[PDB]
Amino acid sequence: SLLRQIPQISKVVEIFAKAYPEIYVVKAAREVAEKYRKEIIEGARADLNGFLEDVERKIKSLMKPNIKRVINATGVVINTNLGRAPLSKDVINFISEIANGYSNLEYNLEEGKRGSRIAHIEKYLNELTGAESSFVVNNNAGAVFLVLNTLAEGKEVIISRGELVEIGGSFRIPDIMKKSGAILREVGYYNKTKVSRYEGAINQNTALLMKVHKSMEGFVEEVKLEDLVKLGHKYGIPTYYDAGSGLLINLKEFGISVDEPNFRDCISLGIDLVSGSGDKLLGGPQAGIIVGKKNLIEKIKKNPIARALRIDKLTLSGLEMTLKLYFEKRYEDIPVIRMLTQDEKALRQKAKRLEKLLKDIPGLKISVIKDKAKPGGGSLPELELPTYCVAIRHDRLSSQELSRRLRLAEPPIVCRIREDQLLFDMRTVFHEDLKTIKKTLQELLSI
Amino acid sequence: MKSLLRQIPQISKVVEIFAKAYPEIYVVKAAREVAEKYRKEIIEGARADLNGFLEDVERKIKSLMKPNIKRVINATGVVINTNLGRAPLSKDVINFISEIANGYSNLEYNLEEGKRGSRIAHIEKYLNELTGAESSFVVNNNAGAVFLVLNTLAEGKEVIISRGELVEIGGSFRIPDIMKKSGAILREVGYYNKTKVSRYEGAINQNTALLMKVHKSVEEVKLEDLVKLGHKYGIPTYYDAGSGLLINLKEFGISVDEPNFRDCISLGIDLVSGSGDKLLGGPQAGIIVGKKNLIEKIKKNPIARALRIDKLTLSGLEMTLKLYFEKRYEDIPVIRMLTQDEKALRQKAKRLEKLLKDIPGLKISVIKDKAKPGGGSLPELELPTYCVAIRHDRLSSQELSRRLRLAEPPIVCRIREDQLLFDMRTVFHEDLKTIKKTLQELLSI
Repeated sequence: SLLRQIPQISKVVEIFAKAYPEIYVVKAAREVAEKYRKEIIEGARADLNGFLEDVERKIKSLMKPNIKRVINATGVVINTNLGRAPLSKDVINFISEIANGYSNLEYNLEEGKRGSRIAHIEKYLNELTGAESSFVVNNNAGAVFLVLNTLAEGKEVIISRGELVEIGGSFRIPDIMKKSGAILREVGYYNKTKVSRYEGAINQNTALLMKVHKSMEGFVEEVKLEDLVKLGHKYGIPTYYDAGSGLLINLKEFGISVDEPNFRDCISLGIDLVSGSGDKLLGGPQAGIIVGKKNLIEKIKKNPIARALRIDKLTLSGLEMTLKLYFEKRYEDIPVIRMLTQDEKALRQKAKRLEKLLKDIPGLKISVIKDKAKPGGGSLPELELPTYCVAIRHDRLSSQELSRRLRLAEPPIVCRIREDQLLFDMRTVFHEDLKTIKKTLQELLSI
Repeated sequence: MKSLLRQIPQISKVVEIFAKAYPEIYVVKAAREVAEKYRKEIIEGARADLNGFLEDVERKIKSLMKPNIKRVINATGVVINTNLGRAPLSKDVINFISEIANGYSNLEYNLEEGKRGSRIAHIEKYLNELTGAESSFVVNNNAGAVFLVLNTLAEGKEVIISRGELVEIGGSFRIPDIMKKSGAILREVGYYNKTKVSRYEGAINQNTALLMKVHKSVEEVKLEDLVKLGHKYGIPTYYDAGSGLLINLKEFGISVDEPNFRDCISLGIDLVSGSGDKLLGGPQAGIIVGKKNLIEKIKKNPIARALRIDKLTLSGLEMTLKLYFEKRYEDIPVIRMLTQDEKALRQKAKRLEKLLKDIPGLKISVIKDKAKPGGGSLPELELPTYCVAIRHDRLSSQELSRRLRLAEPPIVCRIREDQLLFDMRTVFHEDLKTIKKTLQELLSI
């Protein structure tokens, strides 16, 4: 007699007339009905009062989109979980304009006939990298696959074994390379690699000489790209470097001195092909960018799989604007550049601005700390930049529970934990959000 | 020739000629681009003259400073127009995408668990809901879908298929090229027009991984017979329907034969795939729905990562899928444009013809015409529309539309017996002012 007591859908329809829409009601009822069937199936529940209540909560949740914006307090500029680079509204205004109606995407308005959509971008990339040609695909994972599968299907690619390991590519890249159609001839060891070891692997099947970007142990011997180019010329073998960061120009120009491959220097070094991610250090939309020797790029363009990796209108549109800014050197308009160029002093400032807003909250130990951080994500761990974070602690509540409620808030707030203290990194935080932090913080703690 | 080549001015001189005129950088880019073109044309001896030069360099600048991708006014009446970008997006969608695009988000993060999550999670549940399939996945495009399904289920194994599905001019042999490149071993059956069920079974052996059918624009076999057989021997069936059509069409008062996901899954096909941005009026997408163990397999193939969808198309996919659920079809540009009533079309044609009567030398007529608005994708589709025909005494339409496409904004329209035809179907009323404006702009000068 207990399970039959679960009310008919039609009856819950009655309950919510103009209360909510019928269709969203029925979706909520069914979902709960299934759950509440199952609770009593395992005999876990003796109660049918919560039927009505939780239905409503579904309805309450079914009517807000699954994707939602979020407040990043992690200080990781490139946050893979939080969607990597965000976009200036300039870019987003361009994208929206094109997206809203028909366009010249695959049309050539001069000739009055069809055209490639990479025409729109190509010349920018060429300009900035100094590469003979360029092509853009869905993402850099696609790029790699496309480069190998195009140049070396059935033929060998020589690469060091150290570039088959990764926790940040989660072996997704190696696994693609292994699935690319090419025969990888691995050389050297994890830490051990000499140029000769490469040359020693050169043969009648050799198609390509490949280097990938590395991300720790005591020592690692590795080879200067110059030796690879040298080698590749010597034996008539194209050289490919997956940079992956997508870093367009040298960093030194923004006041950051690090060792990082940028397209322009890699091409000027003599690599035949370089490929990178559009949405990491380029701060653009998701893309795989490839630049280099024309004959190569040309071959790749003609691989049919390249139709399976063809970028959508939006990412293209967005990527043109992104590129137009880079040419006009408007780096302040490129979110990821803006945040990384943020000054040490201006960061202390923002942390203190918040700290003042939180003394009026009970049970709270607010502290402000200077920390060296890695805002590149697990992608670019070589990148160390100082930041001021806002550390907090609550007596009654653990950070593990505190943050659990922060992320469960509207809006949600995401921040790193250190030793049962909630750190807010100011690097990733728009001044806008600060009020909404205090607001949402005290609201939770208020009940 | 080298005296004539030496006449080429150095870049620093061209920088002098445009001072505050234009930004230094855009002058130099335009000077380099042009200097190369001029060197080469002297080298092939095509040019004896340097006079057209500076004016040309300026034209570059004026063009280098504007985006290459620009909005275009579509009067072709082709709703799915592969040159004009296919399905446009409603502003409801665009605003969502734009909101997310602007800052950080819960894309790959599960806010509940406080750990990383698959971005498909967001969209999966609407997809299953609408189609009725056990699970669903989404990749870059339908091309990418096809490849992935094959490379996943049939790498090194045999896919059965009719030879008839190796010969397309509208897929430009691009599709069978992908399938060939997929890593699967296709086993073709029957002939171009010749296909019997037994011929499909006789091709089943210990290496058969999959039976597959693709959507045909002749004597073939119904799918019913294919699932029946697939089931018999334990062989998944996969149907690339490709239009990306979400539900039966009959609900919009259009009665055609066209595969939709929901009906194809109800028919028991094990997997069905389709283009997000064709009849679904969504963003570019490869949509895969069907049996769980299959989509599970597929999700786990490492190539799927290279085929992964970006943020914007994902977030635009959610908004679109939301509207579909709420049957807010009027907010899906493709559906809206295709459901547009005969009467409501004539009205728009008149509103424009009113606006153009004040312009001289213009023969303005309004006509009803039946058209093929599905694009070369869906040719079986004939629908009535009202167009605005025009003519100008001194100007041929070949020249007139040439001048239209070259306008800002550009305007693209189909020609009929030296009449420029503006099909209302693909025109947004916001354009009407800019049509009039740019029309007289050409003719007055």
